[PDB]
Amino acid sequence: HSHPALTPEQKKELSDIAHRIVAPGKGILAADESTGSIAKRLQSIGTENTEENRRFYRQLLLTADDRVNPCIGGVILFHETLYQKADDGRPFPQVIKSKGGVVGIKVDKGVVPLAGTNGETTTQGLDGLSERCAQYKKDGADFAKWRCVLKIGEHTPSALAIMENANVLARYASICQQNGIVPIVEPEILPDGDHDLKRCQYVTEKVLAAVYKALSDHHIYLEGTLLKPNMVTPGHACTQKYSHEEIAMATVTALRRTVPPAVTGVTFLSGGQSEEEASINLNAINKCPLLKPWALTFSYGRALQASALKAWGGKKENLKAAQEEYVKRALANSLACQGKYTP
Amino acid sequence: HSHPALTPEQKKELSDIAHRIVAPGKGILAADESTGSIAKRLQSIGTENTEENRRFYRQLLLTADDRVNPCIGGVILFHETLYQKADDGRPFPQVIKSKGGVVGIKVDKGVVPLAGTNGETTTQGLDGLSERCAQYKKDGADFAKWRCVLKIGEHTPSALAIMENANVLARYASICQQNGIVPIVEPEILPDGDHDLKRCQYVTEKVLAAVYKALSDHHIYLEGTLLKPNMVTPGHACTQKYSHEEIAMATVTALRRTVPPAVTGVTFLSGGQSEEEASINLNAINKCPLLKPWALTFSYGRALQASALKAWGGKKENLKAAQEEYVKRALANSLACQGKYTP
Amino acid sequence: HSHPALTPEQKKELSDIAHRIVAPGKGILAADESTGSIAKRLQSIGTENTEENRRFYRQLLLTADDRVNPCIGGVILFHETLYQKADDGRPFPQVIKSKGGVVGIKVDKGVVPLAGTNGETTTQGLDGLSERCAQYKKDGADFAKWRCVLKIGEHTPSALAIMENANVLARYASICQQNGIVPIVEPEILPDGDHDLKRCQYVTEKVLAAVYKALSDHHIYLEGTLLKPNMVTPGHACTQKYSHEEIAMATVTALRRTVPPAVTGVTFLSGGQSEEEASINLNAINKCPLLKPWALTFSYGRALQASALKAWGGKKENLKAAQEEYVKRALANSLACQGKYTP
Amino acid sequence: HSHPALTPEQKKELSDIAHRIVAPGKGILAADESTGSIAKRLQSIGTENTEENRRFYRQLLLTADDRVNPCIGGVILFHETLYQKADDGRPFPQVIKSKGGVVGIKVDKGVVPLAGTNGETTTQGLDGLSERCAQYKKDGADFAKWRCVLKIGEHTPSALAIMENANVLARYASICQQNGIVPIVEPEILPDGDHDLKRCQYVTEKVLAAVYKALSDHHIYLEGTLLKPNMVTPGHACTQKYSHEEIAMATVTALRRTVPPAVTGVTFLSGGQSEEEASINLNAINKCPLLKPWALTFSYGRALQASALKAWGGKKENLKAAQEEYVKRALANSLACQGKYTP
Repeated sequence: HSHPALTPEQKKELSDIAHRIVAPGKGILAADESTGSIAKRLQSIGTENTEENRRFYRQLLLTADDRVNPCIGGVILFHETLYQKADDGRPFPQVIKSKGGVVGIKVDKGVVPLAGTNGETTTQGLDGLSERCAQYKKDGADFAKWRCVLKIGEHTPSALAIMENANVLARYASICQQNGIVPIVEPEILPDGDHDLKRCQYVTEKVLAAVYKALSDHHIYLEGTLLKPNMVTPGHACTQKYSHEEIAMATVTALRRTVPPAVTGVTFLSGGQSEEEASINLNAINKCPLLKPWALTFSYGRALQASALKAWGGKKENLKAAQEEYVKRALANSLACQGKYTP
Repeated sequence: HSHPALTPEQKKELSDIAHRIVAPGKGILAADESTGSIAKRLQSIGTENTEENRRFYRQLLLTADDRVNPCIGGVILFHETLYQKADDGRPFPQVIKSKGGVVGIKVDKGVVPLAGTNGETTTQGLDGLSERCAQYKKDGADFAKWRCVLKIGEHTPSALAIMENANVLARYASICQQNGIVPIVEPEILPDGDHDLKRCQYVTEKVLAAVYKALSDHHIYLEGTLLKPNMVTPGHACTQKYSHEEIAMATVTALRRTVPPAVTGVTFLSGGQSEEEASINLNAINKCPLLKPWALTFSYGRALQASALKAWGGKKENLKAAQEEYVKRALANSLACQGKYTP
Repeated sequence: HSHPALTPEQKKELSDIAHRIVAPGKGILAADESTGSIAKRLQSIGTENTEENRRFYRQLLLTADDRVNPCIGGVILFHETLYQKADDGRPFPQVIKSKGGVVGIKVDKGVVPLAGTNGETTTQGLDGLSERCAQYKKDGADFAKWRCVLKIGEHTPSALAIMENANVLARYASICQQNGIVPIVEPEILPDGDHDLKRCQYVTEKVLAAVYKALSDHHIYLEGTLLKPNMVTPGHACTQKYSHEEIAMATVTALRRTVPPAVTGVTFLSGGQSEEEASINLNAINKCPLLKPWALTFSYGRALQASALKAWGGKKENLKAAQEEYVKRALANSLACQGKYTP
Repeated sequence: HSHPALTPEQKKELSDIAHRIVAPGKGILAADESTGSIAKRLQSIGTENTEENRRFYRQLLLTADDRVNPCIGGVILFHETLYQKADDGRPFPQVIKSKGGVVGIKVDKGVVPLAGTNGETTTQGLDGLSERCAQYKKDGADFAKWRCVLKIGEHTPSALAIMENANVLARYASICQQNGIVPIVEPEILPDGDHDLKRCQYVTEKVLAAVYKALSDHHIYLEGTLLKPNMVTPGHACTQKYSHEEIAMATVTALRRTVPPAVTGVTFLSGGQSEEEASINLNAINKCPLLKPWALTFSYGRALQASALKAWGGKKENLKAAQEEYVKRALANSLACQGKYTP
């Protein structure tokens, strides 16, 4: 029997949000970095990690020149950041919504080991997620992010890791759509190790097949979701070399064999790639001569903000300089998601 | 680990065949009717069922005017028919290949009850299927057909029926592609009963999701397959009425949520629909204002040959008349699969 | 490949605890009632719900006469209760361990709706469960309890409910055994509704089969677990009547077809049964003339403490009287789990 | 909903047969050797392979001294052998049933490669199996045998091999029980390769868990089945040495963690073990100090008939001598399945 998880109105608002985020030329900035990660990078830049340095840096990103308006379609925020105000006095959610962004938030609590496997983990944080999503929805967040991690290895990813992570993703997405928030499904496959494209493509296809079977079992409405996979690339330790067109063909091919066309958009990870290489690979993807029935765009945490971070140095007078670097990357990646970018 | 089921050459020949069959404007004639079914219909027309009446009728279909050449892309044959010759002396496989058709064959042995369920069946015939497919491949058959049946009911289709039929389909397709034959996956859902569109769409989505998960588990190469589903329609006993545009929207919607874009083409069943209604529904499908990343075309056993059969009457002098009727329908459905048909 | 989830020492301590709890003649008292439930029952008795009334009542149960020592093998506690002291000054964990009980605790956070189903729920609380189990392990708790709920209905339990609850149970048990705590798997099937034994037995077998497949997938060590199912009984609204021997035969039969013999013990729920009927059914179970390769015993929250509660009345001078009632039931159920009980 | 696969009468006849076969002290002789295998062994003995040599050899086995009556509970026959008569004139089915055996038959058609895996195979022969089982049932065969093969390897057995073979086994068993024939489920795991006990035990547990989940999904009646696994042993190429008590403990342990107690009996393979070693291992199994809730007995093709074969030499005057050897082994293994055997 069918007991519809969503009424037509709910479905309509979900699909509307999802189309706003990936609307042509637009992509997602990931500011979601937790105090641990942003602690690492603020230590890299040689500045102390304090609430004020974090807030100021995220002003540097969020307050950037209007030239980024037809670029950033959504901004993923960490919890704390939703409740911080810009020094002008506006809360960051209103700063973002004002210039046309959509607010996301990172709802997962991190990774937990799976016992009996080899270094494999699952993801955490389904408790109280519905009340949290209701609260974030009241606070202006229109989409959510959840990150599950899979590593290619000797005998890994195991069937248990794939099954379990797919199930948690689908359960997460169910809750989010019940509360009116577009889930972004992120089954990241770590580049670590030495493996050729063919194996990353094989594993990627298996993972995405399991993910969409799990989303079917949980009655997820696909027009109200986004997919956030990793580009198909060889491992860091792989000696063989691959042209960008081979990486593009492997990625698009892996997507066409799994992701059903109803999915609204596909927002790729940078995944430790070079800041410039990310936009080149994304461009090559959007130039692939196959039929891609969804929006292929970017969600870049590091690949957008690396140069801005290094150029800021933790000194406020560098502000303008820093932001300019950021703007550059944004524009570039915008061109990238349209296939019109050239270096 | 990956142990490729198919070498690049095998993949290339499979994708080439699959693109030939569904090439724009083209569809499939299903002549596959077994001696039992064709016995029923030859009794309906009031003629005795003999090898000669069958062979002659299939001449009536296969020898038809050249106006059907840019219409029929493939012809599904029953076993016996492959080994029958036209009275001109050419074997039917050469008659078909000569004017540009691709030869298929029906490889399943029929349905068997599943114990413990309510009237649910599975499909039979995986034994010796590889040797049979090698033989048919030598005899000119480039694609195969397998029919599995699912009925919507009170508590049916059960999880067991869906799982089992999906598994048998995937196993069938694996064998066929190993032998160089394009499998056509046919998970028919019977219209019998009274149920609104919404339930036929729900069930259809569940079935297709299970089918493509099973095809992923068995390492099937999707660019070398075709899908043959049934249009999403209310049951025969359903009192509520639906416009053709609603049926089209339900069908395309059910497909976009499941079938990945790599699948080459989708060839619909007529499924007991009226001879004219089939082409109207197919037209409305091809006019749907969504993005359909695959060829949507027809495989019609009855909806092509009904008028030709009735007009033939079992009298040889009626031959021309009969064939003309057939040609009409073919042309119509050709227009239908391009969206340009009007009644 | 195999990467053992547990070292031989860990396996040994788990199996030792599990054998202590179900050791012959012994069963479990469930004190785990949350402030909401115990709020209901303290309102039933006509006393205000306060931390002191709760603590005193649980003294009434835990401090009872030594005649219950070769009866209660374990005591399931709610969180708060672990940290409460008896007025003698001993913490309840030491009160229990002193007279030979094993301390359990209720680790689940309750039920959450599954969207898209009909009134079906899953269970919550896997977040931070490993740190919590480490803490409880330091505080003397040697086993954990998790309750998942399944209701028999028209088309329910659905495949999604069974799959999801089985997965959460297995994930829970994995974490608990990693921390050195014996999990008690409780897939309760609600008696609500009108259904004959045959359907409760069918559903019970399906659920337990899914549970043990899930425990196999998660690498659970079965000798270190306990099972806590519900007796197979007709629904409350079922008009047909069944002898206690039929209920016993249905229960033992459902267990022999699913639970593998490695499982240490089976501790039944009372499940809203009459206080006396629970021990009669349990007796009839232990008298069944089949081969039962595990300890069949009781975990009774209500069926032990009902008479004690009503006889206490919330008046301290009734203390002795109340405890005596409790002791009675304990002794009875002890006889019940040995098959030697008669009313 | 429940639609019982079997009526109580059917269930009763199935359980009765299954109890007759494994009745205490009794085991199964496997004569099922196909013309290919028996061709190999008749070539080993240096005799031509003809219908008459085969028939005579199977007289040598089936006509043996009455001392084997309280030993052999069932005899598995190949197809041809059912229709062969003893030179006394009695058909072999009546020869066997006369002295108290139960007739089985080998119903599988052999193994087929699974594409995309590494040397992994599935099993064949489900077509027309119901009519065949009806025929064999009319001819006196009361139980059936099906052999599926799994090899331990680097990354094998894969999830696909386990899933597929479990599904085929369950489908086979469903058909057999519908026709009134006790299926014997045989998921053989090949000893080939070098692997320690721990891995053979791990793999064995995974396989048996999948098998019984599949038998639950297909509504199999477990009291009407037998299990025929392989003893848990190191690979042939494994250098480490293991006492017979370690092999026994590993086998019984693997069984207690999977096989539910409802299963009637467990009949082990010899699996290329030495003729004497098989009975020693079986004895050690039946002496294991655990609780084994089912009959543990033998099904030995080679380990019974090796000495008889070699002693027969293909010379008719050796007949008596040959049979005596056979009788010896039978008696020994009878003692073995009671735990009372000593060498």
